[PDB]
Amino acid sequence: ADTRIGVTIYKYDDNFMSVVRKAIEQDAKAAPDVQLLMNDSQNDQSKQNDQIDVLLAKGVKALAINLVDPAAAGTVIEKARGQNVPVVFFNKEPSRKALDSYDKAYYVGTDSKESGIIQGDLIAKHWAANQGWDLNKDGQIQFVLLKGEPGHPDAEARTTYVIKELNDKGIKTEQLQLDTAMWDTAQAKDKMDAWLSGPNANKIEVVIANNDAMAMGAVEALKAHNKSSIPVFGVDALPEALALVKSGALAGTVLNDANNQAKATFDLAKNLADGKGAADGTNWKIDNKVVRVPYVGVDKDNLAEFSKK
Ligand SMILES: OC[C@H]1O[C@@H](O)[C@H](O)[C@@H](O)[C@H]1O
Ligand SMILES: [Ca+2]
Repeated sequence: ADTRIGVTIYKYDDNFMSVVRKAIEQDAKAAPDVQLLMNDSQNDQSKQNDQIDVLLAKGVKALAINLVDPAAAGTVIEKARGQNVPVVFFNKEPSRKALDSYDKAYYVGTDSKESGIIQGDLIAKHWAANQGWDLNKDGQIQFVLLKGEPGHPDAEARTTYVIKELNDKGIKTEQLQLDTAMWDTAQAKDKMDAWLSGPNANKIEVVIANNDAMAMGAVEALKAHNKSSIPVFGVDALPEALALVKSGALAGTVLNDANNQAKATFDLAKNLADGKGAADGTNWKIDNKVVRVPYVGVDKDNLAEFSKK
């Protein structure tokens, strides 16, 4: 009969989580016996905490949680523990100690650092092919970086590894500006606008963003100042971003595989909800209760296999 699964999305207007949400819903359409209770946490862990309580009260057989605050996994785990309900965390990764505290806690996401490394390699590649980009000809990349949420595993790894990778490849970098834009387009546009209206405006050579949404805000600000010749790099390969890659407005991005993260999340939840063991009848590779889906770099050179087909 009807298996109830509760799902929380940290914020429905997050561009990337918007794609993941729709894929989950689509995947559920195909499980006649399952009923999905979806909630928008409106970027507030307090609101999400209340939402979970409501869900548990409604007798869900499993929870699929997209945390507002990664540090709140213990809180959610104690709530789930009380009903001996399995919980599948996704996209915001909880601490390993957190995960180990409960036999029915699982995580579905990615190897965050890998996206950092891939982006670094794309920049390296394009920098090498465009010496015109070294405006002051010092052989150094004068960059600005638009960071996602502080403390967010993806934001921390992407920020560290894009620079580490460039430096490991023999490319020297000089940080002109670094600020968080919390994964949002509007805030990124305002930050970049500020940067283009200050003293360092003419020193900027490359714009690095932890995600596509922030990358798009930077593009708009560049355009407003007639500085469209400055390259921008992002992460996620959102359909909206692929068009900018096509256009030349974006230099490169990285596919964060929304469809397989959605599918893995749903399969585990359903199996656990059914009392069946997490990967049962699936090809997912679980490694100490975690599933990681690979990242893939994307630029003009291999666009044609991601772009509309
Ligand atoms: O947790 C939310 C964030 O997750 C990242 O994986 C993604 O790159 C960002 O755009 C944002 O969606
Ligand atoms: Ca330079």
